[PDB]
Amino acid sequence: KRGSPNPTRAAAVKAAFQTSWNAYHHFAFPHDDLHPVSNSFDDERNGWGSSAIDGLDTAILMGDADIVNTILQYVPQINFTTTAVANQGSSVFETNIRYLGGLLSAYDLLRGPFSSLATNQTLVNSLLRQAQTLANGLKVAFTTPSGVPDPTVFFNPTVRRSGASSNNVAEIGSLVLEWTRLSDLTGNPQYAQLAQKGESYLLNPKGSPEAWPGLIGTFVSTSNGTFQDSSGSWSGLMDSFYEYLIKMYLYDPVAFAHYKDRWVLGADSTIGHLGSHPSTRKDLTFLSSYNGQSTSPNSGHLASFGGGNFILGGILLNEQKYIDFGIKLASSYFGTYTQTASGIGPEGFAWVDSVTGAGGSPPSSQSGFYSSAGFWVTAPYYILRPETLESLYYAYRVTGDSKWQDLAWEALSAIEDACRAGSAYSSINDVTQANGGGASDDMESFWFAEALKYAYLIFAEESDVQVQATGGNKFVFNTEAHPFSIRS
Ligand SMILES: *[C@@H]1O[C@H](CO)[C@@H](O)[C@H](O)[C@H]1NC(C)=O
Ligand SMILES: *[C@@H]1O[C@H](CO)[C@@H](O)[C@H](O)[C@H]1NC(C)=O
Ligand SMILES: *[C@@H]1O[C@H](CO)[C@@H](O)[C@H](O)[C@H]1NC(C)=O
Ligand SMILES: [Ca+2]
Repeated sequence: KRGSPNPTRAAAVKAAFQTSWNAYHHFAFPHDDLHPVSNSFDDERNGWGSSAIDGLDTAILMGDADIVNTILQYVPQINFTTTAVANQGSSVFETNIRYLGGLLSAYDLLRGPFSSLATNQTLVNSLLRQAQTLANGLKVAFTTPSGVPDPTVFFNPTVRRSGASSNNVAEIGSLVLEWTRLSDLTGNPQYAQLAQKGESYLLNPKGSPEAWPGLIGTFVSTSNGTFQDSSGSWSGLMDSFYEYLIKMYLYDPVAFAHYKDRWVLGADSTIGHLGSHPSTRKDLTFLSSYNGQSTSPNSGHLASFGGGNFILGGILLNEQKYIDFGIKLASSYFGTYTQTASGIGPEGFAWVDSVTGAGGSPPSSQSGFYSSAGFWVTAPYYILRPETLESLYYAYRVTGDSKWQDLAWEALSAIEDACRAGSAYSSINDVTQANGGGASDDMESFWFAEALKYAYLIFAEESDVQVQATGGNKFVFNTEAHPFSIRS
């Protein structure tokens, strides 16, 4: 059953985005996030207008001229040289992937194959200008003795480092894509130099021994860039590091060929050592976490992005093995969606390793559920994450099998039927509950940038943004689903 764009399906996703935007624009804008039930807002993203920037490119790919214009008019107004709140900490990582990524992807799209969605060239130019302004403040993060970025900085009263003594590999290794992109766009090499230097310490790990070739530790010293542990996983604190390794290779196969080699070691090592099968459902394959040569039968929604990453690597390297493994991953993680009462996957889940017998024991209430489902829930909530829709999307782009679109559709449908709340959509309390267990009154910006973006693209018409299975990709998605043009 060969696939093809599904207008009806794509329209539904576009409609969910429209609703979410209207509500956000009316009750929260220009604040960072909307609380759909109370109709209030928050500024978790330092009050720069997180949801507006994060959703900008999604609005461009959907052909939402009006929404695009609204945001473009706002960009020049943002003040990326300070924070409304004095002495307020700023996450180098979160700020980078959302703001810098969002501004750069919008810039690349509005100057590339989507330039029609914008007429005012001065507004388009603001995106890049504002990105450089932001980066000029964020760069203080690299003023550590080793060059390894400090995870937190401050802009108000002045630009300063938090002074942390260590950081995690995910936050250190998820800056290279957008900072290198910025240098290429501005002509100022400093940005790339800074990010790449901090990254260098992660490519030739010194200190704690690698659990396995390519599988590095989680925390790195800011004073000397050495590792102090041998633990890690494909989820929180490490996930996006492995992701950007292969993505940099897409951005420029020559300059970052070494990044590609570090990915292959990681990939091969997680396949031979992290792949785990639930004792009650051997046909399923999940990724365990690790510490030394020991692995733990636990995972969650964050690690579900893995499927798409292995697939991406298989495309860029013409290696079926990575594609097959990625397909299995996408499928297995979707099983945590399709088997709950709401049809939505849990935040955290666990199982019993079928080989080492490791892992706990299903809590009494989930005893029967584990027997047939192959996992039990440890963290029931869902906050509109996109990792699974992301992996399903890659699975479809590489196979062309409409079956994947059906799974994604089942995923989007389950999500809106339970997350539909107040003026738009919201995080839910209990996924193992048919109705979702009640909304927690929150609509994260990545709902706009990622979940709705991947859901739409899997049903949408062809374009340069779509990932090409037979190579020739001209774009690369950053960790927050913001596509950048490759070096060229
Ligand atoms: C941005 O904020 C800083 C500090 O409050 C201020 O000095 C500057 O004038 C502001 N810039 C704009 C464009 O208002
Ligand atoms: C947008 O383009 C118009 C041209 O019609 C220009 O007058 C305006 O200044 C631009 N936006 C801003 C305020 O930078
Ligand atoms: C590196 O710095 C850390 C502090 O973060 C310290 O514990 C460690 O001993 C240093 N390593 C060496 C040998 O320089
Ligand atoms: Ca991500």
